[PDB]
Amino acid sequence: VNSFSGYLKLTDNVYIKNADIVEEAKKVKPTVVVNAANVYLKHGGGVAGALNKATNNAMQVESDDYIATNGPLKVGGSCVLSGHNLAKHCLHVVGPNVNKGEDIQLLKSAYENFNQHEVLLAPLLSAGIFGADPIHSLRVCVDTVRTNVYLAVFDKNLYDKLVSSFL
Ligand SMILES: CC(C)[C@@H](CNC(=O)C1(C)CCC1)Nc1ncnc2[nH]cnc12
Repeated sequence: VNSFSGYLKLTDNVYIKNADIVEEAKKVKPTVVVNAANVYLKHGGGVAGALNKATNNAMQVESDDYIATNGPLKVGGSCVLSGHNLAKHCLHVVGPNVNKGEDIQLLKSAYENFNQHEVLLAPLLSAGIFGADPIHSLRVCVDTVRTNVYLAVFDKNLYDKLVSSFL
């Protein structure tokens, strides 16, 4: 039993809710919150900008030190950093950004990072400003992640569409 509430069950291991991931994280304080990161960990907008703002920019300060030491992530890759006031840990995962021309096949590789964590609160990778079809992203999630994933979908209209079209 865990503290996630109000989720709809899609499969054995995937759950979905219409929620603001920042507010969901603030209340649950999950072990892992997933950030929709880019390779530079520049948290300007979308989910990343919102998570970073909720940390009062501490996420960005930590991220800048990470990049200065290690260089950029790979598209499809990830790193574990602090969850600050939102979670124990933040798993920064880089899905492909269609608005930059990155290969959508890398979306499966991005979701594979979730399998290193038993339970996660996460957004749909490559959705929103990353330009992928969120319905495709949900399908890849269900077909790739084997650990327990709680998906927060900010837009109520999108949420209804994802549920109603789910196979
Ligand atoms: C749109 C909601 C309110 C947003 C949370 N907004 C905010 O924190 C602020 C306005 C930014 C300073 C406060 N969160 C998400 N933004 C994008 N994509 C998502 N997917 C799941 N949640 C989200």
